Parts: sequence; structure tokens; C-alpha cells
Amino acid sequence: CDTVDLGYQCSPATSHLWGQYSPFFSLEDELSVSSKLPKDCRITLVQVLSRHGARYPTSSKSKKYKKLVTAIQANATDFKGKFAFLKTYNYTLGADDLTPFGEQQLVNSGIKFYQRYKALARSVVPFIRASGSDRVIASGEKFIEGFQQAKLADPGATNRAAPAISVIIPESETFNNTLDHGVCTKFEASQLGDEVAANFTALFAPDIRARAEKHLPGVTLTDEDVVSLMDMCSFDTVARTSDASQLSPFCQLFTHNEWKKYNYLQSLGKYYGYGAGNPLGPAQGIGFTNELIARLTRSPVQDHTSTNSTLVSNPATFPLNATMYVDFSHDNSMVSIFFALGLYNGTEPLSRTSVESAKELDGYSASWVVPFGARAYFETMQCKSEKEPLVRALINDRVVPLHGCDVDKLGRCKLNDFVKGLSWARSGGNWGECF
Ligand SMILES: *[C@@H]1O[C@H](CO)[C@@H](O)[C@H](O)[C@H]1NC(C)=O
Ligand SMILES: *[C@@H]1O[C@H](CO)[C@@H](O)[C@H](O)[C@H]1NC(C)=O
Ligand SMILES: *[C@@H]1O[C@H](CO)[C@@H](O)[C@H](O)[C@H]1NC(C)=O
Ligand SMILES: *[C@@H]1O[C@H](CO)[C@@H](O)[C@H](O)[C@H]1NC(C)=O
Repeated sequence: CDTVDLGYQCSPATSHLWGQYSPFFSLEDELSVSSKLPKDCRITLVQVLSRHGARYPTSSKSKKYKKLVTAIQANATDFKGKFAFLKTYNYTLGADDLTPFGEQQLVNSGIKFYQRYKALARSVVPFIRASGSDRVIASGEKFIEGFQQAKLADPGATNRAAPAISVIIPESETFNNTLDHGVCTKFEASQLGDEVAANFTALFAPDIRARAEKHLPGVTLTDEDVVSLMDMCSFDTVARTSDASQLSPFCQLFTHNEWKKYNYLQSLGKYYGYGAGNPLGPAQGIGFTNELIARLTRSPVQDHTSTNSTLVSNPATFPLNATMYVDFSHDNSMVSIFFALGLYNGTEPLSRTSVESAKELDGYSASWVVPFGARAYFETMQCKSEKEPLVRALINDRVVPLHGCDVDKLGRCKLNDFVKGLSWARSGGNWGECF
């Protein structure tokens, strides 16, 4: 179901419509040119930004879910049609940790990285950091495991030492961490994403609630419980087998039309939570953007947002010449980073009353952009076509054409043009508003 190259391709009419809880699916050639290395080009640097893999719900949501399943089982006088399974369903999900399927997605991601960049990766041990969350660290470890699986199988690799995770950045409201938001006080108090999500859920959940209630006489559901039962389709699917080879019984409770509403609900929460919809959302990605610019230009970091000046100024924790960098993060920071980088500056503000496809949204959606196991590659390449290095961004294998610079038909800008166009981030954006 899940493969190294394509990601997850089982039940795609449903499993690609779970927003950030979809398993990564490759978007190669989707509303995009090919991601292949263009003719007469050589990659000279690649930064990877990866989310952790498929996981259990957080302890908070896992509690909520289990409470709800228990109340259904306590309350229902019957379990009719497709709801019959709920009679005997045993809630066994954990909390926070990767599932075994999620571990394997990250090993696959490491294999794909080595294969895609084999020319470089044969001699390079990437410099790796993870945000200090156990599932993020564990994802980094499984990605290294995959990368080395591939590397040791290639008799042409010369530099075979395994990479370590060199920096684990603490997650704290008081620690400047560019791979997880937390310090920007005002933004942390924002309720906008949640209010947009609740207001949208109020539009679509009532029909589904009526229908679920009709099949579960005795039960009363809130619109929130509707969304919980939809969330359980992805969580149970990624936990119930090691290879996510069995779609959860929760999934068939809801129609394909309803899945496209759920998918949009998730795109809404991320856009108004962390993307350009939130007035401080892209500011959360400034720190990483200035770290990437330092890496792309081989120059010291210039930033006063969420970088830590101790960590960026020591080459042990922030080398400027490692050629391959891999950083592990979370969905919501990755959303803010991609928007800080201007990669979604063709996406107009999301309708809060109609579902717009990732195509009307210029390739933006939570499942296209921050699935479980999401990855972005930011490449520099030297092409016979040009003196200057050219930059390209790939998000889940979709070429996402750069904004703010003179972009070509392959989605590329010259490096210094790209960096000049990132003037908002380079100047610290509206980070002052945090305080
Ligand atoms: C910066 O990182 C140093 C090194 O671990 C740590 O002592 C300090 O508290 C961090 N400061 C902030 C604000 O993140
Ligand atoms: C939530 O409820 C109503 C829907 O009409 C709206 O006027 C209010 O502003 C909403 N909050 C947000 C952020 O949309
Ligand atoms: C942490 O970030 C704030 C800007 O948000 C800055 O005032 C402070 O100097 C930073 N501290 C470190 C150690 O980077
Ligand atoms: C993207 O649009 C925003 C909002 O207009 C602007 O602040 C930013 O500079 C643009 N980014 C790029 C890289 O063009």
C-alpha cells in the first residue's frame, strides 16, 4: 500500500482526503512539471524538511476518542448498517507515539532521499536536527535507518558513517526553536484557526450527525463528535495493521463527498491557524527561513525571531557547509515555514463556505502539503544553462514554483534572486507583533 516512491496508494478516494492525517502520497506531476533533475543539472545542496510519520492521537485527543467510543457503546440500543462494527469495537490506540506504519513511512522517506540524491549522498553524511518531541526524534531515527539501508546497499558509496541527529531542539514556550512554534506570545493566544474550524464543522456536520444518530438509536452526538469519528478513520487505519493495509471500519461511515468536506476542514484549520490566514502564522516560519537562507548562501544566520543565537553561531550545532541537511518537525510549523517562504503566494484566502480543490488553491491543501510523513526538498543545482545556482522546492514531490523572484517554467529561481525576494522574512516580518 505504501511504497518508497509513491507513498500511500490504497483506497485513495478516501485516504488522500484526511488532511494532515493522510499518509504521504506522492504528488509527482500533479498540477506540476516533473520533479526529475533537469538535463545537464547537478544538485549541489539539498535541505529536507520532514514531518514525523503516522502516529496515535495526542493523549488529549486519544482520551476524547476513547470516551466517545465508550459512550456510544454504553448508550446505543442498536448498531445499524455500517455502524454494526461499533458494537464490538475495542479502542486500543495509544497516545502521541509513532505507529509501526508511521515508523516505516520514515524509513521509506530515508530510502527515497538517498535514491533521489544518490550522486551526492554517496559521499555526504547529512547534518540532521529534530524538534524535541519523541515522535519527531523517532522519525529522524527511522529516516536515518532507511537512508543507511540504501547507502550500504550501494557499492558506490564512499562515506558510509551513519548520520546522527546532532541537535535536538527543546520544545518550550521559552526556548527559540525554528522547528516548533512556541515563543510568539500573541500568536499562541490566537483562537482563529479553531473558530474557523468550528464554524465550518457547524455547516457540514449536522447532516452526518442526524444520519449517525439514526443508525445508533440511544446516542446523542455533537458536531464535534462527528469530527472525532471521522478522525478515527485515519488514526485507526494507521494503527490497526503494521502496513496500513486495512482501511478502518470508521471510514465507510462517511461518503466521499463528506471526506472532501473533512479534507477541507483540515486545510482551513491549517491555513487560518498557521498559514497566511492567521495574521501571525507566516511569522512562525521566519526563523527556519533565515536558517535556510544561511545554508543556501553559506553565510551566517541573520535572524531575531525564533532562531537561538547560541545554536546558530556554533558550527557544531549549525554548520554552514554540510551540503545535505535534514530537519524533522511538525505539521503546523511546516505550514508556517512554507508560507514564510512565499511558496503559497498564489493561493487566495480560503473560502470558509465552499470547498475549493487544491487546484483552485494553487496546490495548497493539508493533505498535499503536511500529510503524515510529509517532506519538502529545497535544492540548489548548477545547470549548464546558467552560471548561478538555481533553487527549486518540492513539496511531497510536487514542484512548487517559487514566488518573489524571476521564476522559470521548471519552477526555479537563481539563488540570489530567490533570497532577495524573501525580504519579508529577512527583515523579521511582523514578529514584533508577537509581543
Ligand atoms: C538558547 O540555547 C541555549 C543553548 O542550549 C540555551 O541555554 C538557551 O536557554 C536558549 N535560549 C533560548 C531563548 O532559546
Ligand atoms: C463563527 O460564527 C459566525 C458564523 O456566522 C461568524 O460571524 C463568526 O465571526 C465566526 N468566527 C469566525 C472566525 O469566523
Ligand atoms: C530568542 O528570541 C527572542 C526574539 O524572539 C530574542 O529576543 C532572543 O534574543 C532569542 N534568544 C536567543 C538565545 O536566541
Ligand atoms: C508573499 O506574500 C506576502 C503577503 O503579501 C508578502 O509579505 C511576501 O513578501 C510574499 N513572499 C514572497 C517570497 O514573494
